[PDB]
Amino acid sequence: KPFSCRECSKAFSDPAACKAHEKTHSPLK
Ligand SMILES: [Zn+2]
Repeated sequence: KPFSCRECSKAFSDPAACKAHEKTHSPLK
């Protein structure tokens, strides 16, 4: 996993999965 959510320790292997996960820790709306 080159992409790991530091906040909630949820790592991903998809750069976009982590990107969508980024947008859920930082709400777009
Ligand atoms: Zn997270």
